Amino acid sequence: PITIQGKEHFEGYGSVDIQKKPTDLGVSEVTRFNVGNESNGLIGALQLKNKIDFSKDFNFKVRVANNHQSNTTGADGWGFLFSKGNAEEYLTNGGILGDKGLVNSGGFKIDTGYIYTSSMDKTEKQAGQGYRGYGAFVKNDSSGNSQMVGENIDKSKTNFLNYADNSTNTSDGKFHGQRLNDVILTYVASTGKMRAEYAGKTWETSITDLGLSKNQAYNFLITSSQRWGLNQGINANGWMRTDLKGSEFTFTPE
Ligand SMILES: [Ca+2]
Repeated sequence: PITIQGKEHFEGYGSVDIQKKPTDLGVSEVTRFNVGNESNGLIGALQLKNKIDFSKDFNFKVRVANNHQSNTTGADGWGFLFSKGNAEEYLTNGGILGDKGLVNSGGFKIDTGYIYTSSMDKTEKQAGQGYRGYGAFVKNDSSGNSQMVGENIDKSKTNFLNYADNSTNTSDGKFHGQRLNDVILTYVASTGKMRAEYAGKTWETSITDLGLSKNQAYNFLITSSQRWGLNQGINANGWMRTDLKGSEFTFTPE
């Protein structure tokens, strides 16, 4: 097993860049998704240069900050995606932040954007004026169709979370999604179980329910998008930012 930190372990694809000295995040630089403007939205990915050996454990701690933006014009969310496919395929097919994407792939999403035609968004009651979002494990089948899998393991069994707020006390010690916060993703290869922790909540699934297998090696993609595939343009800042310097990724490469 290795442990790595830093953006140089990833190859960037699509609508992604580096933001130097963000005045609102408290870090000296940050990787920034959803920059620019296109008529069918924005889509971007960072692909880990090594593949992950799924016969061995992994633990990821990813520091992410969500856009402080309406969920009808802001970013679609974060998708932490495992696939035999690659980032260039993701850029034209989608990942796990919508209704369809890269086939036979799966991972965990932090959903920050309301796609009013999507069944998963409707059942999660994402429509509203607040910063309404939700977390979930998602699997794409052999035709690429996305389905929620696993479940939330808090008492609520609910997926809902506020992905940003209007607090003037962001350093009070509590969760404020527009600042940098830990996404923890843990996998125990012996048992097949994958767990995600974010915003004080916890989810769990098996890699079997994600459509993945133990005796394989997968590409790992940190992905985001903004209104991608919806033919609605880009009409607000939807920056989604991750501090890869302060993140850590432990896994067995393959
Ligand atoms: Ca959504």
